[PDB]
Amino acid sequence: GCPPCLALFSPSCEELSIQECCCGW
Repeated sequence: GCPPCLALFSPSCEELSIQECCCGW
């Protein structure tokens, strides 16, 4: 799993998971 970053606290992730917004593959 990709460790959650304190960068995702914004509607820009579209309510994704941490690994999906902070670890896009």
